[PDB]
Amino acid sequence: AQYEDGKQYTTLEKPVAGAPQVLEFFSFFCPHCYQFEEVLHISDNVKKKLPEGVKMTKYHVNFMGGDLGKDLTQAWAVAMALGVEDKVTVPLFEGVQKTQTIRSASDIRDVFINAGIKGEEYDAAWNSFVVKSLVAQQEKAAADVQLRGVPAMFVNGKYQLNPQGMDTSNMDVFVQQYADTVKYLSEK
Repeated sequence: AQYEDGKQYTTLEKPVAGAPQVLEFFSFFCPHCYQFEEVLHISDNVKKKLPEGVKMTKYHVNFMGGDLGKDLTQAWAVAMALGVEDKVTVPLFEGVQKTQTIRSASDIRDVFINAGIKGEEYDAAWNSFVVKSLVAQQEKAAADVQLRGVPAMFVNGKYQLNPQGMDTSNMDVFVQQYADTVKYLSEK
């Protein structure tokens, strides 16, 4: 077939019921994740090819960057709660991987301050139980699927994208292949 299990995707041994339709995992410490965001704009191109009625979910993970990794998972929860993902994603990536100016929870906070979120508002969110359960959700979703690597995309809790089996000569061709594969899996 043109799309084959083990080729552009793999199938989960054990499928995850009630899963978000399109579930993406990343780490701000993850070098291919940086590319996926800054250079390839994967999430955005996937969404451009997804149908009516399809929600996209993106979660941070703990297993990279030790203590700061966990802080970043809590901060991503803050971003989701405030709806400011699109203002902090880029400066968080660059702060971790490019300028390496993010070394503590306070430095993460600075990125939000600089992005225009108010101190009171960030600190209140940071300590909120709404953010606590949002952290819980990120961890649970990753636990449900044996997540040992990022970037990762799961469709309907049963298919996992396999970008290793797509051509990487051309960046634009890779992205469309990736997005077309999500669409195909979505329709499956």
